[PDB]
Amino acid sequence: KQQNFCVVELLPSDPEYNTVASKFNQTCSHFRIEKIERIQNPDLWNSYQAKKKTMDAKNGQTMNEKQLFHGTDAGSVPHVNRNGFNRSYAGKNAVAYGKGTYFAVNANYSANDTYSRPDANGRKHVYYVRVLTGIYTHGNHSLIVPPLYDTVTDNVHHPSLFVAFYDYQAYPEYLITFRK
Ligand SMILES: Cc1cccc2c(=O)[nH]c(CS[C@H]3CC[C@H](O)CC3)nc12
Repeated sequence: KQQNFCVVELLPSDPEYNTVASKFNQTCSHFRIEKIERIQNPDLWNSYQAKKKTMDAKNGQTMNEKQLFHGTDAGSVPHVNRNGFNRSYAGKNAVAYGKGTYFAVNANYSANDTYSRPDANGRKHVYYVRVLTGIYTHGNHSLIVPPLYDTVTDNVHHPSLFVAFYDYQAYPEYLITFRK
């Protein structure tokens, strides 16, 4: 009924393409990028920005937003484009640092075939996501919510991973379609 969306392909000549490709290529330059798409979900965006506003108000100097990677299967792409990373989708993720959605600092982490499952045509899907990491601590497998902390990480001093527990904590801004 809501969180309708549009999928807008970036021209390789679009500055936004150059920018996403760069971050991706820090760790995944051995992959070939077929396409980069912007997900335009105004309802999902506005919800994310409301959440951001409240967090920015409470965490003081903290830079609350990171751009992180999320590998998924072709079949979850329409679900994530509409709903973002909601509670039912969290159920589908691993549970190492809690029951939420997992995002990687580095693309190579997400580019694994366990996360970005190659589809029937060998294409893999990694979103480049705005995540409200805010104030985070070390996570563990029992958590259904953060212990509140905004997110949890594998390593507070040197994060590789973040887990978000709340709806509207992440915006799936870009979808990278690639192959081996
Ligand atoms: C646990 C974890 C650690 C690090 C990175 C990721 C990441 O990048 N992606 C994912 C979702 S994996 C996806 C879930 C839906 C299913 O149907 C297809 C597989 N998890 C991650």
